[PDB]
Amino acid sequence: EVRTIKVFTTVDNINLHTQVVDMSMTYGQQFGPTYLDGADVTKIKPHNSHEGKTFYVLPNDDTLRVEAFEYYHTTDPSFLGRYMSALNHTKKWKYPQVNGLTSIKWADNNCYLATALLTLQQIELKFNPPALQDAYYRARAGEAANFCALILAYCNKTVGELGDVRETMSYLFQHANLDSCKRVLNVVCKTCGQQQTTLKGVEAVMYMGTLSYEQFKKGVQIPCTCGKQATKYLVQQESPFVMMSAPPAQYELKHGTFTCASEYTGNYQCGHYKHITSKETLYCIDGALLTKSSEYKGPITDVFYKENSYTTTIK
Ligand SMILES: COc1cc(/C=N/NC(N)=S)cc(OC)c1O
Ligand SMILES: [Cl-]
Ligand SMILES: [Zn+2]
Repeated sequence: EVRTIKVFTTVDNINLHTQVVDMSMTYGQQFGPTYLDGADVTKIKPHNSHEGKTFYVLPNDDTLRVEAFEYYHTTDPSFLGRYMSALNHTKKWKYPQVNGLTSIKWADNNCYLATALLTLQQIELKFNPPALQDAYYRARAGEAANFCALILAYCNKTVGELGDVRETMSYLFQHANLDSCKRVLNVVCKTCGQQQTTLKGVEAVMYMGTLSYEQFKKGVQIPCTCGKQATKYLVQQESPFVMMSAPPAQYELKHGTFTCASEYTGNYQCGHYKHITSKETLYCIDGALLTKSSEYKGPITDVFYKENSYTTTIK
């Protein structure tokens, strides 16, 4: 007795492709790797309840390859399976609204993702891949499962792996439209003279070495080939935010002098991030947890500042 059902395959969950599946055969035999809202059904035979449902499949023909690239801006063959494997976990996480922002309840070492997500909602940033546009829209609304699985997929992190907030933001920024952002720096060494530099896109909004925007504007000290220490300062900046980063160090955060920041406690193998946002007062969001204070000291790794246009007074 031959029994079949109609299902739809997809790579982007928007464009659907009609299929008829033989119920005596697994999905894998008919589609290759197959997933149902993140669950791997490759080795599963079709069920009655599957009629009319949508299954993700790996791009196995030209139409799916193009739809997948256009949606995700990647051709990495393992991407889709990594997105699905993550989604199967992020689906089960909780996304409380904490002080008006979508957070994530702690699970599976995801503190780095909560503080990244809380940060995004505080800076002006538009994603390029439609997958991130759509999923970020839902995350802002409270349904962040797909966005978090996508972050994992894009950063090649699996659920449970310890992450780095700076590295994660780097990947997110890579997939954002920062074409307008420009940075000008000058470096003065008393043996080599001076050198000016211009940076664009991601490199225009990220700096590694100091947490303080003001200190960047006045000068910091870096090594030279000559052997002397030079001074680097910020000549001009064009961007809606800047991110300053440093190895974690005790650092004092003053209300109203920054947008938000990330705090890291522990060591390189394992530790814990928390998020500090400056609103009417200082709020610390630790996943689902919230505390407040008027002043804050702690081991800060990243600080985010607002910006529009800045020209250095320094002659
Ligand atoms: C074969 O696996 C994948 C292929 C593509 C895109 N291919 N597009 C081209 N090669 S022109 C995208 C993926 O995830 C979004 C995959 O997992
Ligand atoms: Cl967006
Ligand atoms: Zn020199």
